[PDB]
Amino acid sequence: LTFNVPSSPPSNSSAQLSDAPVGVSFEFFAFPGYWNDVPSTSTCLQNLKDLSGTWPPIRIGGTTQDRATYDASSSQQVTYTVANAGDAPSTLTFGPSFMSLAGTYAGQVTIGFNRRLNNLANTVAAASKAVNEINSLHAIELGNEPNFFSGSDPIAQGSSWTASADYASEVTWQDAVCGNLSASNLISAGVFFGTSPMSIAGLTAVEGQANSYVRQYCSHNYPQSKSTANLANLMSHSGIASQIKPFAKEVAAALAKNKPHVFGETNSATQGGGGISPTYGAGLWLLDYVMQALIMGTETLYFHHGTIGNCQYCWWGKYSMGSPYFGAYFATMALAGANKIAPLDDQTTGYAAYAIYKDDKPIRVLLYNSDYYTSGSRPSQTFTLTGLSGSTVSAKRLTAAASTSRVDAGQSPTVAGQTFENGSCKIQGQSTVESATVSGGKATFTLQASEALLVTL
Ligand SMILES: C[C@@H]1O[C@@H](O[C@H]2[C@H](O)[C@@H](O)[C@@H](O)O[C@@H]2C(=O)O)[C@H](O)[C@H](O)[C@H]1O
Ligand SMILES: C[C@@H]1O[C@@H](O[C@H]2[C@H](O)[C@@H](O)[C@H](O)O[C@@H]2C(=O)O)[C@H](O)[C@H](O)[C@H]1O
Ligand SMILES: *[C@@H]1O[C@H](CO)[C@@H](O)[C@H](O)[C@H]1NC(C)=O
Ligand SMILES: *[C@@H]1O[C@H](CO)[C@@H](O)[C@H](O)[C@H]1NC(C)=O
Ligand SMILES: *[C@H]1O[C@H](CO)[C@@H](O)[C@H](O)[C@@H]1O
Repeated sequence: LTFNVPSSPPSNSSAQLSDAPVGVSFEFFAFPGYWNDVPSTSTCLQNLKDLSGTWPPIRIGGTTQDRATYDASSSQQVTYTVANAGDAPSTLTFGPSFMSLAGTYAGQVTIGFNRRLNNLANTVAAASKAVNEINSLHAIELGNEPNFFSGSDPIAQGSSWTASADYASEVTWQDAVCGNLSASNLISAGVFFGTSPMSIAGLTAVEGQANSYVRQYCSHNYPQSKSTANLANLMSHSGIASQIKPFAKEVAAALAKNKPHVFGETNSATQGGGGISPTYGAGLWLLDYVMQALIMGTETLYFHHGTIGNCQYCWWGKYSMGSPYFGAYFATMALAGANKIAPLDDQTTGYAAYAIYKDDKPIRVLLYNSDYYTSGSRPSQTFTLTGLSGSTVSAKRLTAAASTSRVDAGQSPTVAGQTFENGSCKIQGQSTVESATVSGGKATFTLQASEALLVTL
C-alpha cells in the first residue's frame, strides 16, 4: 500500500472544516445529570478543547425532548419520576434554569424542544428563554426524529403523519418561533432518523422563504441496532463509506440552500447501544466515520450520550471511561487546527489514509487499519507515504489488545500510551511518540489490525 501526499489539497478534499467538528449530544432529560452528577463530563470536554482550542459543540435533545414541557415557574432544571435510575422518564418538565445551565457552556449549544405534543406556545416560550439564557446558542430544534411520530401524536392533529405533513408542520413552527422571537437563521431543521420516509432533500424542497429561519439541516445516523450488531461490519473502512452514502443527497440539499448539514445525533447502535457499543472497535468506527462524513460535507457530528448508568455508546459515565472516547480523542487530535482533509485511498478496502492540511499545506496523515481482530496472530499492513520531506517524521498510535477491548473490563485502549482515569477523565500515563525515516521523500509505517496512526509532518 503506497499513498502520495499532495503538496496542496486534492480536488476530492473536504471543504474548509469547522474549528471543532467532533461534538457531543446529551439526551434531553439527562443533560442536568451530566453537568451536576457526572464528574468526568467537565474534564472529558476540557481534554478535547485542549487539543483543538475550541469547546466541542454540544446538543441537548433526543426522544425525551418530545416528552418534555417547559414550566416557566419551576425552580428545578428538570422534574421527572422513574421506577429505576436505568429508565428514561415517560414525561418531564424543565424550568428556565435548564437553559441557564446550558448557557454556562462556552462552546456552541444546540437545544431541542418539543413538537410531538403540539404545544406551540409552550415551545415558543422555551425558545425565547433559550435565546435569553444561552449566549453561545447555535440552533434550536423543533421536534426530534419526527419520522417516528404517528397519527396518534398530538402534532398529527387526527390526520396521517406523512413526510408532507411533517414538512408543512416544520415551516409553520419555524415561522411561529422566529416570528415571535424576531429572529432568523435559528432552527435546526428536519432532525430525521436516516433518509426515509422523511428527508432533508424533501424538506428543503418545501421550505421556500422559511429557509431564512433555518440555521442548519440535521440528520440522525445510527448504523446498527441491537439486532444487526456486528462490530467488524460497523468499523470496516469500506463499510462506513457505504453506510453514509444515503446522506450525500441530504448534505447536497442543505448546501444548495447555503445552510450547513450536521449529524445532530449519532452513535454506533440504537436503544442505547449493544454489546459492540463500548468496544475499542466502536471508537475506531467513530474515528473513521468522522473523517468520511466531513469529506462528504457535513459540518459537525454530535455523538449521543444517553441515560446515566444505562448507556453502552457513552464515552464516559459516573464511574468508568468508555473505549469509544479514544476514537473521539484521536479524531479531535487529527483535525486540531486543520483546514481540510482528503482521502488518499479509494475506500474499497479495510485500509484508510487521509492527508490533513492547514493553510493548504499537508501537516498530518491519518492511517487506519479497520481489520477485525479478536484472537490468534494479529495481522498487520504496511503503509508507504510518498512526497514527503526531511530525513524523519513523528507518529502517535491508537491501539488496544483487540477490536472488542473494553475499558470497563480492564482492557483500555491507549493513545500514544496514555489512558483516561475512571471516574474523572484525567489523562494518565507517559506519552510515547514514534519516529520513522524519510528517504527520497518516502516513509513506511506498520499498523496492526484494529489500529490508527497519526503521522505529524
Ligand atoms: C458500558 C459502559 O457504561 C458505563 O461504565 C460503567 C461500567 O460498565 C461499570 O462496570 C461500572 O464501572 O460503572 C460504569 C459507569 O456507570 O460509569 C460508562 O457509561 C461507559 O462509558 C460505558 O462504556
Ligand atoms: C430515551 C433514550 O433512548 C435512547 O436514546 C435514543 C434517542 O433518544 C433517539 O433520539 C435515538 O434515535 O435513538 C437513541 C437510541 O436508541 O439509543 C437510549 O436508550 C437512551 O439511553 C435513552 O435515554
Ligand atoms: C407566535 O406564536 C403563536 C403561537 O403561540 C402564533 O399563533 C403566532 O402567529 C406567532 N406570531 C408570529 C409573529 O409569528
Ligand atoms: C481522491 O483523489 C485521489 C487522487 O487525487 C485518489 O487517488 C483517491 O482514490 C480519491 N479518493 C476518493 C475516496 O475519492
Ligand atoms: C512497520 O514495521 C514493520 C515491522 O512489523 C516493517 O516491515 C515496516 O517497514 C515498518 O517499519
